[PDB]
Amino acid sequence: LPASIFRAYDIRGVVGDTLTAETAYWIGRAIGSESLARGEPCVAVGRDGRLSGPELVKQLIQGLVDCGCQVSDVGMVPTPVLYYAANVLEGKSGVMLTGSHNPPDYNGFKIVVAGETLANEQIQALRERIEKNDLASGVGSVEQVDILPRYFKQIRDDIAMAKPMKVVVDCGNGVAGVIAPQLIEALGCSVIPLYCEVDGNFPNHHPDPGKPENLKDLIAKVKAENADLGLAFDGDGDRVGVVTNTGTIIYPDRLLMLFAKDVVSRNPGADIIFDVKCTRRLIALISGYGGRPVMWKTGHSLIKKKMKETGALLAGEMSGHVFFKERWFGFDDGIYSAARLLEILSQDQRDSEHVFSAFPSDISTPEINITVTEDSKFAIIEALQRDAQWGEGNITTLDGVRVDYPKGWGLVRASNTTPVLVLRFEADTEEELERIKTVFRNQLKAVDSSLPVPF
Ligand SMILES: O=P(O)(O)O[C@H]1OC[C@@H](O)[C@H](O)[C@H]1O
Ligand SMILES: [Zn+2]
Repeated sequence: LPASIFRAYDIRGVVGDTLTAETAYWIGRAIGSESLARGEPCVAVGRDGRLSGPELVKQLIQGLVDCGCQVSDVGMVPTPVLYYAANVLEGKSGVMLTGSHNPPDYNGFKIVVAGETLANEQIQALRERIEKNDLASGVGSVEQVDILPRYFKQIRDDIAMAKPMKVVVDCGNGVAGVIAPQLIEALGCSVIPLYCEVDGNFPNHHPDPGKPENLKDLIAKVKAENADLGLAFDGDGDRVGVVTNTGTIIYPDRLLMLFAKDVVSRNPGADIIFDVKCTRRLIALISGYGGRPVMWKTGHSLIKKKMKETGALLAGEMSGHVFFKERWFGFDDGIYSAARLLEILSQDQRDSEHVFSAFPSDISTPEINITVTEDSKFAIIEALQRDAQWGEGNITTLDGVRVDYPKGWGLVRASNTTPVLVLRFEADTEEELERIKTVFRNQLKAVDSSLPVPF
């Protein structure tokens, strides 16, 4: 199999190119073998609404069965519903067949084995099992499990909306359409659906709420319908995007401020995790409410591992993966997070625009991406970590280099999903924003004067 599909957080490829039915089978065999090695014969399997789902999921299941595993086939569900299954069924292992927010032809595997979400060397270990034929053999079984109603009920029973809300819900023709509009209605909302038909061709916009262009239709509908809030889900439902009644995009780091206040209010001293892409304003906010802010690496699998390490009750990423442990299970879930948000907003007499505008804000850049090579991106970062000079500030090298100054911050890191360098800048004035950008531009140039600096 191609090595390129085995990434830091999960397995991801293009069907008909780097991913085939045969690939899914052997990946199934590798996951089954690892699960068995960890004492777990029971594995849940889910798939999103992609065109290739039916073909690949059958092979993934057969690979697991051929290890001797007992598979629980939960059918077509959002990613968090698969994670849910791997928390409430007999087994603590689960595999989700998903291409996340990517174009129609993409697919992949998100993997939990004996409670732990695999990343880094563990994903490489799967690749290595297949190369070595270090694989279990046995006569397993498959049982169909209808888990969506249990998930639905578990959320509905945990949430208490104080007053009715009107909410536009954009599923991007992804799999969140199987539950999100129905569940949000059941919580006590009027729901205006947008692109909620599950359609793996994604004929409307990419199901990627992290890009403002993909929220354009949502913003317009919120305004046209006088809605209280707009919500968007990514293709597999583990990311959420948020729009106020006035059409303001609420980025996930600011969403996390509202959630952090909520969680810490009931859990003094709770650890709250956020990734290196999130606003410095989060650090002060969590600390002020008596929480312990923990900055960590970008990447859903890595955040999940850190949750376990720290006992954190809540985590969030700038990309919109939000992880509730309090009242929940600790995995990322856009649908649950949407429910938690609606609960909080419903208990405030103010509109969603004013609830969010109350929090301090910096001036933030849109994300900067610089295309480099897959085989040079980590070396550029290593070079910066070795050689760079940042002036006076708090320097963090846990993921790339982030520097926090008195009045702003900057970040450069390697993407683990694309051959690019990712940069973020934010400051409380335009002047400071430019000063920080200049520092970073000069440090990049000092490593390699030929690097593009599109900022
Ligand atoms: O390409 P990366 O930045 O490495 O990862 C992205 O895709 C995975 C998400 O968990 C991250 O938050 C998102 O930023
Ligand atoms: Zn996703």
